[PDB]
Amino acid sequence: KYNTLSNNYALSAQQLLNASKIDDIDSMMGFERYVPPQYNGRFDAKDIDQIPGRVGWLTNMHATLVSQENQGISGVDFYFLDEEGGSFKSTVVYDPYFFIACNDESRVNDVEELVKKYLESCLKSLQIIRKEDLTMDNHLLGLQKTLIKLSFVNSNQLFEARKLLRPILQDNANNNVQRNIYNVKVDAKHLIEDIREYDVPYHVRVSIDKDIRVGKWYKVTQQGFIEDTRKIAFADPVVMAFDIETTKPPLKFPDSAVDQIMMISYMIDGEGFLITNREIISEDIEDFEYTPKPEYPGFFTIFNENDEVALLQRFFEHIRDVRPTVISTFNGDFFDWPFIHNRSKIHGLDMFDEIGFAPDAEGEYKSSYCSHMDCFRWVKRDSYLPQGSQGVKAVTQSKLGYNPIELDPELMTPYAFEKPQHLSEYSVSDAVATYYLYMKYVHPFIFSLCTIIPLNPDETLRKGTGTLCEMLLMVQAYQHNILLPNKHTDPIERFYDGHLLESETYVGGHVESLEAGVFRSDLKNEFKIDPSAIDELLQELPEALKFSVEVENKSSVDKVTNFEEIKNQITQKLLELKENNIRNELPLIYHVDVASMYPNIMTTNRLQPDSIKTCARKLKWAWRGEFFPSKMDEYNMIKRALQNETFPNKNKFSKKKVLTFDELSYADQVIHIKKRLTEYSRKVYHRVKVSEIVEREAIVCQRENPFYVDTVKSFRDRRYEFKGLAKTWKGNLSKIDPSDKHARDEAKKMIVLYDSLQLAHKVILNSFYGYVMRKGSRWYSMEMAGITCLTGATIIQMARALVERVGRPLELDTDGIWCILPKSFPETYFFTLENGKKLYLSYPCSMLNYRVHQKFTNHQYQELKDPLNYIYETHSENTIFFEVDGPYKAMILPSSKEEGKGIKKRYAVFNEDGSLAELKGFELKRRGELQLIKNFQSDIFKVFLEGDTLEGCYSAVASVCNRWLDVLDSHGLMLEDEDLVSLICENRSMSKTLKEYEGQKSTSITTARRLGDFLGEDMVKDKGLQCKYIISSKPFNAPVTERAIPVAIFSADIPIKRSFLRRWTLDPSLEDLDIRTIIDWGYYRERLGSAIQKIITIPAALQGVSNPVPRVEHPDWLKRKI
DNA sequence: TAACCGCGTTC
DNA sequence: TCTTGAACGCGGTTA
Ligand SMILES: Nc1ncnc2c1ncn2[C@H]1C[C@H](O)[C@@H](COP(=O)(O)OP(=O)(O)OP(=O)(O)O)O1
Ligand SMILES: [Ca+2]
Ligand SMILES: [Ca+2]
Repeated sequence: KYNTLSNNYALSAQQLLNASKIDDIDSMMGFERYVPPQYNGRFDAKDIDQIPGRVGWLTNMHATLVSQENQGISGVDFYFLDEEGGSFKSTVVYDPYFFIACNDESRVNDVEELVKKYLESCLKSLQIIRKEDLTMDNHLLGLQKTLIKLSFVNSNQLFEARKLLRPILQDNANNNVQRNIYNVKVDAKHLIEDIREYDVPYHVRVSIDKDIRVGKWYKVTQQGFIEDTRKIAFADPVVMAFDIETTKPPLKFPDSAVDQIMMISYMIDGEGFLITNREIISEDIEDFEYTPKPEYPGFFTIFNENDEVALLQRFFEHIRDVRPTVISTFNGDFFDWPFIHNRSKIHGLDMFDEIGFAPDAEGEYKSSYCSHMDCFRWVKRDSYLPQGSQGVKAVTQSKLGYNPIELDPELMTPYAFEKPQHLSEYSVSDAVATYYLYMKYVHPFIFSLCTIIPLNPDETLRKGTGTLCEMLLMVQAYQHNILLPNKHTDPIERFYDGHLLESETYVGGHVESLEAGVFRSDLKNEFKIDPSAIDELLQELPEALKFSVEVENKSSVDKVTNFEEIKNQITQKLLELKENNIRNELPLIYHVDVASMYPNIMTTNRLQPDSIKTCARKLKWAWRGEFFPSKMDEYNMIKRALQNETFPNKNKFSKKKVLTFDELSYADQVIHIKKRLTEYSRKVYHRVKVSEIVEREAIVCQRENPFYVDTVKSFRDRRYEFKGLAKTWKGNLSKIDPSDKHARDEAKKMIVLYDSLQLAHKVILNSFYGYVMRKGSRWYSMEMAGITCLTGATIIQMARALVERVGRPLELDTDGIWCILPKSFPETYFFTLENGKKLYLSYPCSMLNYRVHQKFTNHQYQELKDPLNYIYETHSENTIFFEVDGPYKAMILPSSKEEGKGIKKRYAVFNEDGSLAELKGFELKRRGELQLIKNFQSDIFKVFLEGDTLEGCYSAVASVCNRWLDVLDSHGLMLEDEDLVSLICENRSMSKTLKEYEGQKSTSITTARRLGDFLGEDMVKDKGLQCKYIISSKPFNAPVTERAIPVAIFSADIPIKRSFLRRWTLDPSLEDLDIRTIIDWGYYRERLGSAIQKIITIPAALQGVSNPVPRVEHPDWLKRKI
């Protein structure tokens, strides 16, 4: 066992040891390993109650190693809650395996005989299996690839086999030995083509192959787990959510080496607790209540403990008592868990021994028996909030519907002494926000996703949405006996017309800014209808209205009883627009947007990677390349120069110290070529890279195995369910008298939840599109991605061509159009059936959908109708539909400050309600914008509603515009300094650490440097640094990069403040230290200026209005036009 | 100037 | 190791 001459003895011993500690920890938390009783009877699912075993709700799984009870045996532990409120775990053992592919299927026995002997040391078993290969000729006729399936006792032996085979695999494509040159059987090694399914994580392999999912109920029996399809609802796990608050020096981050834990707030199954560190918290806190809304009950019991070690002993003892199987936190992986771990180490406690939590290979904290649900991981991936709204406060407002307690971090340590009850109140607010966010958003979503994705809750919360897509597809391939492709790898080098490409992609979404300014439900607009368009709509009308009834409402025209009246109402309204083209009336503010655009384009056209090759449907995409201007001549020039040079060894642990170019990896060579071809091309030409768009054509086989596209259709439908439930409940709130309140607040709460669930499905669904372009994708197709995008572009431009003939489109982006139609354009109508029921009709929506189905329907969709005889039918598939929302009270579109340009992805929209309907792209939404423009925008957009005329509204908005410019002209204020610095500060997140930006300049890089010089180097040691700065006046003539002054200096001791200010301002004589005298008011004038222009001034000129805010000047390009 | 970058949006 | 995509706005810096 401990023989130091054995391969992998130290790794085997340790991996078995870790399994033994986990078995010991699970046992303490009430997860004994349960072996079901012996039963040698019928192994069927019906009469489940006859078969002995234990019923459980599956709450977790982990890979492990068991001993035979030499090496360990690979298995997965499954963690169950039982029907009598107990818990247990059960182990399934399962040989890890991968495939060998052969080029000669006639000599499979020979390669089998070789590998059996070559892999004696690590191979266990070997077997011939067959699988469908979607790259194989005539696979559609039932022909199968023949594979050698290599099995192992554990995951290490499988990795040992991979290390032994890679030598063989490389010489088979880099060696053809010569010997007798006049000889005009082939060795068995060379028949080895490839290995397949060799990198599937073990626990995924077991979850997929055995069809087990967390979230589902099983009876554990001698023959296997048997899903109890009668068990409905999840079991109720013990859930625990905690927040810690630590001491920290003024202006500095906590450091667990020195800083103490003050308190731990937590909730368990809705009951609140607070532990206090009495060495820091001035007094015993008593049992109090925080219930911010009656559905969020917050009664807390206090444990006043004597010191930090008693606080940690209390936390740990309580966890062992309640035995939680979920523990939830907010950013607990990055802060709370590592802090507790360090304070545990310092006081001589082992956190693993106490509660079985420990850091994993990614530094995240995890246990065997208990999921760690970091709500922040759900906020980043699933909540659909902008990064500016991912804090506790904004998440709580948005999802829970209330303001949680907030406290300046600089007051938190002082307040433990001066205001312990205030701090305890805050701490307990953090626990309450966390517990209820997990219970109402994270818990249902993640545990339900587990029932279809073969991952445990920890991985289902944290894995990329691409990886979630990949897992779903891997189940479908497996269950259809489809062989998995290996992970894709980018070609190290590609050429376009003898030039070396720097980057390849495709043309994506089509987006247009057409008009700027104000549009209102009451303010009138001018139109010029194209008469042609009305004749076409009249020719299309009888088929468009039929289409509406039959396709959009799945009805029949036999049962509609007001068809001709509707047709004539619309027909009369159209005929008037043809005679009276030039009109000036009330505009109707409308939005049309295709439901699930890319997934339905994919679905409609049978788009999937394996389908890209009469089964031929030819679709176009727009390839965009970026390449070096140099020809092949000049490339071979640069290469030859590099071959005369020497290069640092990437291996420190050698006396070599220098490599030749040829000795470098192909990749590292190409990196060196790219560096050189850059600088060369700047000297023989103007530009480092030239782009070029080439339209390409691809074949989409309509017959291929549709496992990929079917998965997308399935997940689309999963999302639609919650989309309709959102609508269903938005309909119920419209039929409720404002007064009820009880029925109002239940509905408003149900709409938030189903919008949240449908939006949580949106990024995963759309990642099925992006997954074909992901690094390491098993199903990579740049063609598929380009086809989806170009088709979307063609569709949205067809829509705009119609709308701009019968109305005025304002802004268009990928699948969406904001426009104004005349008040006298046929709008909303209701059909009547022979059963008294009704059918919605928006003519402006249906006029488009009719044209979409006329022009973008796939008439070549094939489906296998008889799998035994291989009989396909062909049908017509089209699931592409515009949805209409509105009409809306007002929409305001900014304009650029450069000539004949617009702003895309930025606008505001109001209901007749007065309520803000939409706000996009604007700094007030974004993270870390100057708070002035935030608060400005936050205020000015809402006042576009007040006034009677267009000049009237542009001057009512100008009143606020001048009042905001009357804070900034004061070079100061008439309100206090604590609310000045906040109005004037700029946050700006550094995604990385300060050392990794070397050779770059920015307001952030500077603020970080200066913060490190004044408060210590360990202030910039971590990534995600918030750089809270002001920009100085001095040096007067220096780049704005310099003059980034960390606003924290204005909270520093006088002699530190003065010394650093002087050192940065380059002014040794400076005495005046007031914040009002160092601010470059010229910079902030230009930036509130440049906002007021784009939202008020330049739009006014576009809508034939004199500058309604004369304080701000028009640019020269505009003024030389007026 | 023209080209380019980092952040954080809208799709 | 793990890793969805492109298009765009804004304020920056560099040969
Ligand atoms: N996060 C994303 N990842 C990849 N593609 C995306 C993403 N968001 C949007 N897209 C692409 C694919 C979508 O079909 C298209 C239109 O986006 P959008 O209209 O916001 O959503 P959608 O049309 O898919 O759903 P819906 O309109 O029903 O909310 O843009
Ligand atoms: Ca907190
Ligand atoms: Ca859409």
